[PDB]
Amino acid sequence: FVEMVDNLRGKSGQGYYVEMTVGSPPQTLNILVDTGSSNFAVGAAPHPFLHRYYQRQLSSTYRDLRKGVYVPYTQGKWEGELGTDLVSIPHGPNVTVRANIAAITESDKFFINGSNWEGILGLAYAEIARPDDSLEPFFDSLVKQTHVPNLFSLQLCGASVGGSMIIGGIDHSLYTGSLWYTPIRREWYYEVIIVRVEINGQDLKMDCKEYNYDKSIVDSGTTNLRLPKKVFEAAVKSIKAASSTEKFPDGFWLGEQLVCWQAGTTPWNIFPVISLYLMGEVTNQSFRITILPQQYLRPVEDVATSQDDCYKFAISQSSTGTVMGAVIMEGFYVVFDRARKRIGFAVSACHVHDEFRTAAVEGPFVTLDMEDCGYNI
Ligand SMILES: NC1=N[C@@]2(CO1)c1cc(NC(=O)c3ccc(Cl)cn3)ccc1Oc1cnc(C3=CCCOC3)cc12
Repeated sequence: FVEMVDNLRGKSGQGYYVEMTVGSPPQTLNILVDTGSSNFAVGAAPHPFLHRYYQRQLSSTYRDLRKGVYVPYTQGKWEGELGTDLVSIPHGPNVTVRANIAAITESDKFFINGSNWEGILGLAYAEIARPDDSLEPFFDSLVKQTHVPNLFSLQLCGASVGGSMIIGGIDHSLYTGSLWYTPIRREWYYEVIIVRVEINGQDLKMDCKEYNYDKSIVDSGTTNLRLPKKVFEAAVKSIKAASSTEKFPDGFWLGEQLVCWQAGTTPWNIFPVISLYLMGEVTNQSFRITILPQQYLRPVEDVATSQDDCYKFAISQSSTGTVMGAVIMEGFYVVFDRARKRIGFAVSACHVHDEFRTAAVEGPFVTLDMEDCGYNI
């Protein structure tokens, strides 16, 4: 799959996009890769933030579904008009599919001023598609209309970011060691179950339901490791204790202010590793993924008012459950094995580390009562 390696680009804090084409003749657009939503939605009007936008009037293969879609979400909103057209991924498999496209005609806080993407590719399942599950997501259309296998994998490498989206397979040069798989609990978001959490090997010793209240998902469209409120408190308390050779203000831990060091002398050593144990493939079997401060202390570049190496604490509290965003995914090669309802993790060959510690995927471990860790209404 050499042709798909390095097909992702981006900038820090702005996410990862892939090149796509829509319509006939093909119109090229950069599209954010989002495993936490399920609509293919593209800018279709000249918003001033946009480098370009889908011009349906130029496409002979465009078909109008004569239907609108209104999509508020937690941090913004978009609105648009539904249709279908021919879509392809130049640095992806050599195919063209007829897919649903929402032509975005109005938005708020959706497009980012200064970003180089003009649309969003929701890779999750029909259950959370807008307006309803009858609007078949792109990846479903792709697999149904071609012989592309029903899986994809993401290597997100974290000021220009890069990575690979391998569509229909796995590229073994992108990771080291073995893949370890966790079941997709339910096909809506990429929902998984965290069974145990450690800070520097020290169990938080919470009831594991707390870790998945009310869900845990893998999400390339979020920067942070987001944790349920009670788990975040406990995590921060333990992280504070482990790093207490230096002290930092209460605002920092809340992501309300940054912290700065002299260039090339950030004290990585004083920050602990974070380990999430995930439900394994076998009864009573788990594995663990481990990230470094290099993943959860994220450098902020655009601080015009400062001169030093500044960082944001990128673990935060949530009311929507655990979100394994970029802070997790940048540690690993992640295989969204839809065909087998599972997600594979392996150590990423591009993850940022130091000479003393590296991100890790280890198993098998013996963990009982893993089914009780799931939340049910
Ligand atoms: N996963 C996720 N997708 C977001 C929110 O979180 C969404 C995320 C982003 N993400 C980023 O800009 C971004 C920034 C940095 C990094 Cl590392 C990743 N992504 C942008 C627009 C956007 O716009 C969205 C629009 N709609 C949704 C919906 C989710 C559930 C069903 O209804 C729509 C989600 C989203």
